[PDB]
Amino acid sequence: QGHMLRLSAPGQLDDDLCLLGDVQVPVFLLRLGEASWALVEGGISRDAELVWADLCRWVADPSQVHYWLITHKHYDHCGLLPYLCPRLPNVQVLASERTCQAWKSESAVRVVERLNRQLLRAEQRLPEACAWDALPVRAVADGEWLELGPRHRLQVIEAHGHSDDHVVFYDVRRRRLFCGDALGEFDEAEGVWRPLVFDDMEAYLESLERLQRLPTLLQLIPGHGGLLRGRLAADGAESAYTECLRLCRRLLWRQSMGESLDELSEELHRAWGGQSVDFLPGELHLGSMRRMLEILSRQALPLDMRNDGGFLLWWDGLRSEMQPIHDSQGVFAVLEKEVRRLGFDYYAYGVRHTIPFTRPKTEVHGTYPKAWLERYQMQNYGAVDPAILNGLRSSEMVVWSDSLFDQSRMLWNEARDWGLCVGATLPIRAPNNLLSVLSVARDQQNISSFEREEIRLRLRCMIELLTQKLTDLEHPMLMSNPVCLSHREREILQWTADGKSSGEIAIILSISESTVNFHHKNIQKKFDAPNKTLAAAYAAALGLI
Amino acid sequence: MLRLSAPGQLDDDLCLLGDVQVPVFLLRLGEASWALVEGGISRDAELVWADLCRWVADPSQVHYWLITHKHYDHCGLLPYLCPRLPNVQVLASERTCQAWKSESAVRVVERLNRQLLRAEQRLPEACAWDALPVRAVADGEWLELGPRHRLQVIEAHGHSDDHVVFYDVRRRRLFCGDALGEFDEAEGVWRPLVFDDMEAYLESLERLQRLPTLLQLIPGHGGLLRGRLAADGAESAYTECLRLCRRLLWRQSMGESLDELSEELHRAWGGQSVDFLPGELHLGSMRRMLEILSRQALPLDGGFLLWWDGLRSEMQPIHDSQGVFAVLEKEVRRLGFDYYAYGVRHTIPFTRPKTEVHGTYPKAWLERYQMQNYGAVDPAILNGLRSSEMVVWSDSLFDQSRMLWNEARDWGLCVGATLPIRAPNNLLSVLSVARDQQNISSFEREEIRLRLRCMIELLTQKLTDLEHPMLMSNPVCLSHREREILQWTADGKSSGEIAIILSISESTVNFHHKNIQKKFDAPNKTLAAAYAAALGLI
Ligand SMILES: O=C(CCCOc1cccc(Br)c1)N[C@H]1CCSC1=O
Ligand SMILES: O=C(CCCOc1cccc(Br)c1)N[C@H]1CCSC1=O
Ligand SMILES: [Fe+3]
Ligand SMILES: [Fe+3]
Ligand SMILES: [Fe+3]
Ligand SMILES: [Fe+3]
Repeated sequence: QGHMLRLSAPGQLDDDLCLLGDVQVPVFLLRLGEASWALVEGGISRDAELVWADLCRWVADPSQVHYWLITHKHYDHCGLLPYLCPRLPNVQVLASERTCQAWKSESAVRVVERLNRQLLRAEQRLPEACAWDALPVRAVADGEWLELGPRHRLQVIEAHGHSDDHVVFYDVRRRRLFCGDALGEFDEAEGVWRPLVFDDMEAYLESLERLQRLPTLLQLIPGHGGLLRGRLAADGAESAYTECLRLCRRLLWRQSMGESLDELSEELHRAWGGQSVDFLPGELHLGSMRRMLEILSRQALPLDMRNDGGFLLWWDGLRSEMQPIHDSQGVFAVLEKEVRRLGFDYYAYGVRHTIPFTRPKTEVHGTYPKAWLERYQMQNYGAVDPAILNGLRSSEMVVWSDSLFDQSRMLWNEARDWGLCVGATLPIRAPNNLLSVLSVARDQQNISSFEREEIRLRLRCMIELLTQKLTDLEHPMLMSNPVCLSHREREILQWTADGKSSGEIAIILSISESTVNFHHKNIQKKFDAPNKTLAAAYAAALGLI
Repeated sequence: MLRLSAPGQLDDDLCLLGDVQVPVFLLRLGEASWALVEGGISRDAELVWADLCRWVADPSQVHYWLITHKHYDHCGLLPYLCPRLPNVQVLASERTCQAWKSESAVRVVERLNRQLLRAEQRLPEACAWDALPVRAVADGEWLELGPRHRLQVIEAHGHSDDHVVFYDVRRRRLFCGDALGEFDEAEGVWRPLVFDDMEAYLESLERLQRLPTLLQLIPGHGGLLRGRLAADGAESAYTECLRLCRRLLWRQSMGESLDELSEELHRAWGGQSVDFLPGELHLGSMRRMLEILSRQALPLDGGFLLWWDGLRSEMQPIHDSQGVFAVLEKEVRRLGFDYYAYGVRHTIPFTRPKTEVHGTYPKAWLERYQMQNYGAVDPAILNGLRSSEMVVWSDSLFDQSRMLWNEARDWGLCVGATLPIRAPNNLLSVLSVARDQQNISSFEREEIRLRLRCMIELLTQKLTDLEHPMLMSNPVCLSHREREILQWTADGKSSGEIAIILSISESTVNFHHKNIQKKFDAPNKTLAAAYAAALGLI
């Protein structure tokens, strides 16, 4: 440990972690147990004999290395594999499907080897290498839990943007993130991030957005520059997002004055290239500056779908995404997409009708575990569910909390058993006396106050738009009871619900009492009602009069 | 172009006078009424004056002069051009007016302004600093400058302990002085200018992010910004200030002195302000800002959301309804409208449903409205019975009730909108906003719609929490037994079936029916059931 904020020296960094080789292109070593080890980041080819040396100072046996984690495919994060895997018999390489496929293409591996060979020292000779498609690889998927060791459980997270394959690794026990290049190149002289967007900007920014939601970080480890800790590593993701949008503002401003991509590429190179001269030929750095300046000019918002440039932008984008939809399932799909973008796992949408007064129908549709739907409806938990009933009394969102469920212990216990441990519920009353409710749920993160206030707005807008579209599509869940009254029957009922008898209506409307009672009979027939009272009460409850 | 930076007209009501580096802004309030903004530097006195005589036929028509803060580069012209504007009121923050009474502050200003003359110019006649025709303004004060110029004052301490900014709500135009910083003409980003307090600087930028989306942003240096640059101005300035904070903290964690980064910043920034700032004061101000930042920066080991947080914080502590309505007025005028209304439509009597209203239209039109019971057949209110979408006022909407629309137009209520919401007790509450001369432009429409939705939600919540009478409904209370009996009767059950299900006698049940009727002043069971359903009681 130290009082420093950046640890950037070969050797030990934490009670389970070591930096091997050159701090510029480090390889990280994890002690999963007494005789079990793992590696992280693949570094560059030319360090093969350096890295090896350092490794043998900590590990008594290379056969005890069982796993090697690789963020992405670029030549500077997989160059050591072909040379050191022939020495690590028990190792599995772990990479994203795209990465494992990239190692099978002759073209990509040829690029990798050309760039890695450009990096040898004076009269350097390379030790024997094995085929790229001969590596002992096992592909991983987004969200997969890697049970490396008893105290090393790491989650895979897709972080496309930097490249079309990039992934990062979250050690949740120590709140430690291996982020590779997805945040960029850390400026060692200023303390800010240098964006590295080399495939897609929307995906880059959406990835940084999804990463801002992780628990507060204590340790942040990019592919270059060592390990960051404290505040520097806690607000890392937000800081990378900020610096990317700052470069966007710079580029767009310069282009509004008439500058070319190459011009700002040369300007940026002048002030940045100096850091990566040891492992990156200057011309590839300039070309990457030009490439990223290409993408930014393509996808950045000018200065005049759902995304990044302010809230109103997300609002209009959501609306525009929902206009062409003529199929309800797609409506629900878009809603799900935005719910996940908020940071939750499941959601639900419920409608509470006002009748029958003894047992008011409460219909539900969502994406909770189907078995929970079976149990919920089977035991009709939906009658006195606090999340829905709060809407009868308040227009505020209700964040799920033990105190709120004091009256309904069984429901809360069973929902907790199904993973629905954290969530929130917003209510809104449609203009037809209906109680519509929108709930969101996740597994392990409690709603922080700030995110609570954020949610309230985003969910309000989503549910407000959703009910509108479902009314335009006449969904069966909302259709309640399709009853249309004629103008005459409606005003007859308007009088009757005010207490008038057949005779008084006959007088007032200037028609006969027989006509009025026949109208009453028709009205009854529509409501499937046995008398006038049920018709009047349901019509009042349904807003028809 | 995206940045307008040339002397002369900038908009149909605005002109830039003098040097774009230290500009002075001119507003045409009317045919023979004008106003100024920014006090510039002394040495431009004869330049600016020239340009002024190109636009104003008579110098007596200049009636107001607005001053952001006391720095020498925003008040230097006053002693020299106020002697030429007989009818002008200077408008400034109290601290500024006090600074003008202290001999020391005026001496600093005078020395720094003298440093900037050319070896040729002679000084034109000048008046004393404590003799100026000054009028103090207050944070939030409404300045009814002109028929189409209603500007609000906003306190923006931080850059200096007195800084204030001015917001034209009609044009969504903000004069911000230096509270956001010095706009980088070569890069398009903000350079922080923190010369008094960092917390106040950042809180000022926060309060400014809460304004409606900006179309025109006018700092003390560099001209007028439009488009995206003006929308996220406050957000970007906030961000760049925190970026400088982290740069400083990192360098200090490596063992650098402030002098090092101060000289760096001078080398890379001072060139912009060489014409109006002696280089050594630029280095010293960089050092001052880096000192303040090093003092207050946190050690180590989106505008809409801000508006929302601010409104809530403003409306929770209030426990008296009149103040609630007052806050509503504040935000409505801040958006750019003149009057508002809040209405409640009860569901009964079904033939003559009570429609109560509270707002700020001319009392005579309310007399007229109720006199002709316009609340029954007002289309803006009736749209809420079938839709939760906002309604922009339009002839098609009012084709059905032409008389009401014609008379409302006669009173100036020519442009407006109305939002509907359903309180949790089956009441239809609606919120309207209105002005006279400007049509609702497309982008501001959706921004408005959203803000109105939020405001009315919180309003109905708070007034229910305050137990207002207009929301109060017919006071009838039932117990579980009689309530459940009514739940059964409203489901179509007869007296006998109810008695069977509840395990009591039928005489008991019909006597219960009488109980229920007595409260509603109802003649039979049907009226009771319908009113109970309409009131949400069963
Ligand atoms: O969100 C709601 C109201 C609607 C429930 O929607 C559901 C319930 C089960 C299956 C499905 Br699909 C949707 N209630 C919360 C309370 C805590 S658990 C829960 O469902
Ligand atoms: O805003 C409403 C509803 C009426 C509420 O306004 C009023 C009416 C009387 C006194 C007061 Br205060 C406010 N209607 C619109 C329709 C077009 S003009 C108009 O006022
Ligand atoms: Fe990379
Ligand atoms: Fe890299
Ligand atoms: Fe200033
Ligand atoms: Fe200034």
